[PDB]
Amino acid sequence: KVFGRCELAAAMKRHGLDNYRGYSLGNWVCAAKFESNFNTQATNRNTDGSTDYGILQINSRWWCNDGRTPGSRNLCNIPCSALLSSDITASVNCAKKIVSDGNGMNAWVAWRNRCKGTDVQAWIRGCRL
Repeated sequence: KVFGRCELAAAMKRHGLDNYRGYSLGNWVCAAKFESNFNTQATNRNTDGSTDYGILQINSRWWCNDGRTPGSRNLCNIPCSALLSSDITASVNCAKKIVSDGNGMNAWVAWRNRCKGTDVQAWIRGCRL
Protein backbone atom coordinates (compact mmCIF):
# COMPACT_ATOMS: atom_id res chain seq x y z
CA LYS A 1 0.00 0.00 0.00
CA VAL A 2 1.17 3.54 -0.76
CA PHE A 3 -0.14 5.74 2.07
CA GLY A 4 -1.02 9.34 1.67
CA ARG A 5 0.94 11.68 3.92
CA CYS A 6 -1.95 12.55 6.23
CA GLU A 7 -3.38 9.07 6.00
CA LEU A 8 -0.09 7.77 7.33
CA ALA A 9 0.09 10.50 10.00
CA ALA A 10 -3.32 9.46 11.19
CA ALA A 11 -2.51 5.71 11.23
CA MET A 12 0.75 6.39 13.10
CA LYS A 13 -1.02 8.63 15.64
CA ARG A 14 -3.73 6.00 16.10
CA HIS A 15 -1.00 3.48 16.83
CA GLY A 16 0.54 5.75 19.46
CA LEU A 17 3.71 7.14 17.78
CA ASP A 18 2.86 10.82 18.39
CA ASN A 19 5.50 11.71 21.00
CA TYR A 20 6.47 8.19 21.54
CA ARG A 21 9.84 8.53 23.47
CA GLY A 22 9.53 12.24 22.79
CA TYR A 23 9.42 12.01 19.04
CA SER A 24 6.53 14.11 17.71
CA LEU A 25 4.49 12.66 14.91
CA GLY A 26 6.08 14.69 12.14
CA ASN A 27 9.38 12.91 12.98
CA TRP A 28 7.77 9.55 12.14
CA VAL A 29 6.11 10.81 8.97
CA CYS A 30 9.36 12.42 7.77
CA ALA A 31 11.31 9.18 8.48
CA ALA A 32 8.70 7.19 6.56
CA LYS A 33 8.78 9.53 3.58
CA PHE A 34 12.52 9.24 3.17
CA GLU A 35 12.75 5.59 4.07
CA SER A 36 9.90 4.14 1.86
CA ASN A 37 8.11 7.06 0.19
CA PHE A 38 5.18 5.84 2.29
CA ASN A 39 5.17 2.49 0.52
CA THR A 40 4.54 -0.58 2.72
CA GLN A 41 6.03 -2.90 0.12
CA ALA A 42 9.43 -1.14 -0.01
CA THR A 43 12.55 -3.40 0.30
CA ASN A 44 16.19 -2.45 0.04
CA ARG A 45 19.36 -4.42 0.50
CA ASN A 46 22.07 -3.15 2.79
CA THR A 47 25.80 -3.44 2.12
CA ASP A 48 26.09 -6.03 4.87
CA GLY A 49 23.62 -8.46 3.21
CA SER A 50 20.70 -7.69 5.43
CA THR A 51 17.55 -6.06 3.97
CA ASP A 52 15.36 -3.27 5.13
CA TYR A 53 11.57 -3.85 5.02
CA GLY A 54 8.43 -1.77 4.87
CA ILE A 55 7.28 1.70 5.62
CA LEU A 56 10.05 2.26 8.18
CA GLN A 57 12.79 0.19 6.48
CA ILE A 58 13.28 -2.08 9.48
CA ASN A 59 16.43 -4.10 9.24
CA SER A 60 16.77 -7.92 9.15
CA ARG A 61 20.31 -7.58 10.76
CA TRP A 62 18.53 -7.16 14.18
CA TRP A 63 14.79 -6.94 14.09
CA CYS A 64 13.14 -9.51 11.84
CA ASN A 65 13.81 -12.93 10.15
CA ASP A 66 13.88 -12.87 6.30
CA GLY A 67 15.42 -16.33 6.04
CA ARG A 68 18.56 -15.03 4.36
CA THR A 69 20.47 -12.76 6.81
CA PRO A 70 23.13 -14.99 8.50
CA GLY A 71 24.34 -13.98 11.93
CA SER A 72 21.44 -11.64 12.53
CA ARG A 73 18.79 -11.42 15.27
CA ASN A 74 15.02 -11.29 15.25
CA LEU A 75 14.34 -8.91 18.12
CA CYS A 76 10.78 -8.09 17.04
CA ASN A 77 9.92 -11.77 16.74
CA ILE A 78 8.48 -11.53 13.24
CA PRO A 79 9.10 -12.55 9.68
CA CYS A 80 10.32 -9.52 7.77
CA SER A 81 7.47 -10.05 5.33
CA ALA A 82 4.97 -8.93 8.10
CA LEU A 83 6.54 -5.55 7.76
CA LEU A 84 5.25 -5.24 4.18
CA SER A 85 1.55 -5.51 4.96
CA SER A 86 -0.95 -2.74 4.12
CA ASP A 87 -1.53 -2.66 7.81
CA ILE A 88 1.29 -0.99 9.72
CA THR A 89 0.79 -2.54 13.13
CA ALA A 90 3.82 -4.82 12.98
CA SER A 91 6.07 -2.02 11.65
CA VAL A 92 4.88 0.35 14.43
CA ASN A 93 5.18 -2.09 17.36
CA CYS A 94 8.60 -3.02 16.04
CA ALA A 95 9.50 0.72 15.62
CA LYS A 96 8.61 1.27 19.27
CA LYS A 97 11.11 -1.36 20.34
CA ILE A 98 13.87 0.03 18.06
CA VAL A 99 13.45 3.62 19.16
CA SER A 100 13.43 2.51 22.81
CA ASP A 101 16.72 0.70 22.67
CA GLY A 102 18.95 3.66 23.57
CA ASN A 103 19.80 5.40 20.23
CA GLY A 104 16.29 6.77 19.68
CA MET A 105 15.46 7.65 16.06
CA ASN A 106 19.17 7.79 15.10
CA ALA A 107 18.58 4.02 14.34
CA TRP A 108 17.01 5.35 11.10
CA VAL A 109 19.79 6.70 8.90
CA ALA A 110 17.31 8.70 6.87
CA TRP A 111 15.85 10.26 9.97
CA ARG A 112 19.28 11.38 11.20
CA ASN A 113 20.38 12.83 7.85
CA ARG A 114 17.10 14.27 6.55
CA CYS A 115 14.70 14.86 9.43
CA LYS A 116 16.73 15.53 12.56
CA GLY A 117 17.09 19.27 13.19
CA THR A 118 14.50 20.24 10.63
CA ASP A 119 10.98 21.64 10.99
CA VAL A 120 9.30 18.21 10.92
CA GLN A 121 5.97 19.78 11.85
CA ALA A 122 5.72 20.56 8.14
CA TRP A 123 5.11 16.83 7.57
CA ILE A 124 1.69 17.00 9.33
CA ARG A 125 0.56 20.40 8.05
CA GLY A 126 -2.99 20.35 6.77
CA CYS A 127 -3.80 16.91 8.24
CA ARG A 128 -6.86 16.29 10.40
CA LEU A 129 -5.43 14.55 13.37
